[PDB]
Amino acid sequence: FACVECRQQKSKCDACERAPEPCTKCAKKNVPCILKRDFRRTYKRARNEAIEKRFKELTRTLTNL
Amino acid sequence: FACVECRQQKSKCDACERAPEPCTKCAKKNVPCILKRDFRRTYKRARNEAIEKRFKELTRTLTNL
DNA sequence: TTGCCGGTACCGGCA
DNA sequence: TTGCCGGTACCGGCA
Ligand SMILES: [Zn+2]
Ligand SMILES: [Zn+2]
Ligand SMILES: [Zn+2]
Ligand SMILES: [Zn+2]
Repeated sequence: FACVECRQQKSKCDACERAPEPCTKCAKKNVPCILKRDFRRTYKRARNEAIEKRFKELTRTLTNL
Repeated sequence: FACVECRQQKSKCDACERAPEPCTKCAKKNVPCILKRDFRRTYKRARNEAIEKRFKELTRTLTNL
């Protein structure tokens, strides 16, 4: 299937192929090419966007309590 | 100089040139091509990264107070 | 102080 | 339930 990272960037991951050797892209990056079949990319943008929104209110809370 | 957005993505902005008409890239995007000579791109990545770190502690605070 | 290139990081969709 | 292309969004640096 796809190495976590490649799954993250939805980029062609060539694991199975290039044997025990970590995924190619994970080369250039030189990172732990993990294989968690049950992994699903994080939607960074949207995510952090939520984060910031949340973190906001909290302050506006401190604007009171 | 450079339209805020182009400044944001550090991308060639062609304002002065293409007259009163909003910057080109700001076309594809169709956004308010503002010109705030005193603007400086936000470092999204690094930024939000700080945010998250901060927002974290706060919770670990709530893990007490 | 400030413009942009050359190169990743991300992602919306389309299989 | 997923692999990935095609197209932005971001940025580290080098002027
Ligand atoms: Zn891979
Ligand atoms: Zn890999
Ligand atoms: Zn522009
Ligand atoms: Zn513009």
